[PDB]
Amino acid sequence: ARQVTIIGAGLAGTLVARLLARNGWQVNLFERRPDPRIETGARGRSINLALAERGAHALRLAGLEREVLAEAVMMRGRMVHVPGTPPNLQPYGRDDSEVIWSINRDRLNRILLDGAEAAGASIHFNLGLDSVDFARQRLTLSNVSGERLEKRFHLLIGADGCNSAVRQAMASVVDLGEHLETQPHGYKELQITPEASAQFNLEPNALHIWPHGDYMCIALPNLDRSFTVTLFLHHQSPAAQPASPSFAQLVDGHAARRFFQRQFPDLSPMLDSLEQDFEHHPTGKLATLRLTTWHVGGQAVLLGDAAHPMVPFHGQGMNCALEDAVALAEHLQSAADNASALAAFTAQRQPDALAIQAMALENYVEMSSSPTYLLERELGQIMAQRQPTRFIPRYSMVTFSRLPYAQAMARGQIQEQLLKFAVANHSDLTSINLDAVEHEVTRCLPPL
Ligand SMILES: Cc1cc2nc3c(=O)[nH]c(=O)nc-3n(C[C@H](O)[C@H](O)[C@H](O)COP(=O)(O)OP(=O)(O)OC[C@H]3O[C@@H](n4cnc5c(N)ncnc54)[C@H](O)[C@@H]3O)c2cc1C
Ligand SMILES: Cc1ccc([C@@H](C)Oc2cc3onc(CCC(=O)O)c3cc2Cl)nn1
Repeated sequence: ARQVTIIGAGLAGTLVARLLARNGWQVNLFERRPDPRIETGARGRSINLALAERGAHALRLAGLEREVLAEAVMMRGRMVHVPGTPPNLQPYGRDDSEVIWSINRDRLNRILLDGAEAAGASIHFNLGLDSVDFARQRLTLSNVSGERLEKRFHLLIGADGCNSAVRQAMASVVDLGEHLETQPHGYKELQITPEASAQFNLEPNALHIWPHGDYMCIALPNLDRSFTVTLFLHHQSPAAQPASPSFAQLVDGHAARRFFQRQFPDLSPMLDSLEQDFEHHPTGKLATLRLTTWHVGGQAVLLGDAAHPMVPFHGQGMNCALEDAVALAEHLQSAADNASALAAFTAQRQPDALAIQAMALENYVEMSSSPTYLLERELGQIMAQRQPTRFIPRYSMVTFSRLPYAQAMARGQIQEQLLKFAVANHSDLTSINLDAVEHEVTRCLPPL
């Protein structure tokens, strides 16, 4: 039996552990955190994620989708909140087949952990990877107390997140050609209780957005009608706009309250613990990190956030990480050797990870920001109606299809250009020749 050591019992790590273990691999998974399945008296906060077709299909292949979806809230559309007007619901797709799912992170990780162990993987918690000796094929782990433990490894999988220790170790033996692109927005998690969401009639079966240009809030629902709210706001005010809102200007919870009362007036009343949440939850950082290579020969490979940290604005980090786990397990299972598997996995996945990193950066303006855009969208709907197998909105290709991200982006670019061009020098839909635009759709977009 082939042997593998996985670092990080997160989403990609636990999924790949299950897929490999059920194929008879000897799997050892090391996780720095404690086992979340060991119930304690601690009050841990609820992070929600938007699971879409790529992640759901990865779970489906692993036989875990039904279990995960049983604990997920259906989000049928995007509810845009602009003060003064009732919330506007933009359905995400054609029917209830085209939805996204709000899942609690902890519930998903419990299901994945159980799944990896049921398949035969051994999971070792409270052990963080500190260093790797590639030459000797040994690694060093430590607990929170700092006691070190050395292990031999045959194949190392870095599923250890955005700040991957495996990536750091690899960067000492190979040039990973890393390029870090900082992101000016920090984030803060806030909570809406079930009583508050019910009192203010906040729709449970939707993803909620409070656009505000350079900053915004999003809220995802929980099974108990509570919502996790994420505030995205610049860490610092830029030199050109020193008065522009930023986390630096929000000195405490009281300042956060005044900011929400002025900028998000219909949201502030739903945030009962705003002051406490603001002061006790730390401000998180966002980034895009791109690598030229994801592996060291046949010895080690990265996947998920360890390979390609991305900005959160497309809700695709988990979806991409789970899609990577399937691809990795498939390549490892069938290749001539690990070196061939890792090179083929990297060659397949890197262009797609680059595409979603670019599309996620682009999606910020689509959420938080129009006269020319409405005519483009109006023309886009007719083209999608006339040609639904050809003209598929980019959000739908990324969210509801398994088309390689690079292809979703390429078709998205053709569509965006087509619309931008077609509307240029036209006041309305009457002056636009619909059959001419449709001919360009048939000429440039093959049916899928
Ligand atoms: C609050 C929040 C909300 C998000 N919402 C969405 C969403 O709506 N949709 C979406 O698709 N994505 C979302 N994402 C992104 C998504 O969570 C990640 O892209 C995804 O978890 C990446 O999976 P992963 O397995 O690569 O890493 P992770 O799931 O982060 O797992 C990494 C694991 O490695 C462990 N680890 C780290 N360092 C070490 C070490 N040295 N030794 C041992 N173990 C280690 C960690 O403790 C963790 O268990 C969100 C992210 C956050 C933080
Ligand atoms: C660090 C951290 C915080 C919180 C998040 C998640 C909750 O943020 C998002 C999830 C999401 O799912 N789908 C979308 C796009 C929805 C749309 O265009 O209508 C989306 C956007 C964001 Cl910011 N991710 N990481």
